[PDB]
Amino acid sequence: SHHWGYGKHNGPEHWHKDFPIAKGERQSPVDIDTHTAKYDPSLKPLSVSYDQATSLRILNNGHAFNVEFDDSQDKAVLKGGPLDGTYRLIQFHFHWGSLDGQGSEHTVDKKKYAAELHLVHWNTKYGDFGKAVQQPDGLAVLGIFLKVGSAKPGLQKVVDVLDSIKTKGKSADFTNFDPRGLLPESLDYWTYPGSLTTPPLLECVTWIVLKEPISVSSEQVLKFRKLNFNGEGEPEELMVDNWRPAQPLKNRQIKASFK
Ligand SMILES: COc1ccc2c(ccc[n+]2C(=O)c2ccc(S(N)(=O)=O)cc2)c1
Ligand SMILES: [Zn+2]
Repeated sequence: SHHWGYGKHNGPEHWHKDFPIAKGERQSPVDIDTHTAKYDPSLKPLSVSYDQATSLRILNNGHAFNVEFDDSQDKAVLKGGPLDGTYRLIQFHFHWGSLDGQGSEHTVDKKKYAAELHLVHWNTKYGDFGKAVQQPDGLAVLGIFLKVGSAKPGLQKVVDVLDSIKTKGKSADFTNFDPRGLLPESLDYWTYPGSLTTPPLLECVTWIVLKEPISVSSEQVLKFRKLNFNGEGEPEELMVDNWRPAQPLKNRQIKASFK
């Protein structure tokens, strides 16, 4: 099984062979050109209601780690912004680099952040996640940039469990994590229509990318980089540089919620 990954032989420029939509019309991520993105006064404020969020578990899937939520009721929800309807939080994960100068998927005027957080939500009108990903308005992913400087106290709970899920296929109980602790002050955002940034690369995402990055410490991101792509008792490949680069914008407009 020579499966997709991020190395020289199985990384982003190889994905099209198995997933031809990789060269499609609405692929993510993209470079966000701040001078070309237009203020859209019709865009609403983003409504992030995470007060009843229920985390269940954390998993290393060999590509990143996913913190999963119970999405069997309208607990943690995203709405307003560019969205019509209600989208439920299912999981969050991050993408990061081998060094602080790279790691984000989206870029801002070609600037790369040290990492990027993705909070993944599905449109409740489609009833389940698997059905949502087959729809052009099926998912809403909230993207949040990470830069290195001061520690984020709301992240440390995640950092401290990574020891227990070092390799691919390991999981641990991860209850009562509050993702409000990962949010920046301002909910100003850019939005555009896009895709999942890993295979199957489905073109089903309304991207909402926050302008304000959060700060995490060097020590926090260092612990991300101690994870492993490989499974237990296999040769060690550190989980670093699990980001797809910017893809062509083609026939698409990036709108800003702010002036
Ligand atoms: C077998 O069960 C699974 C597991 C993961 C699946 C998935 C269906 C599509 C993509 N994924 C995702 O959940 C996924 C992949 C990428 C992104 S991203 N990085 O936010 O665009 C979000 C979500 C099914
Ligand atoms: Zn992602």
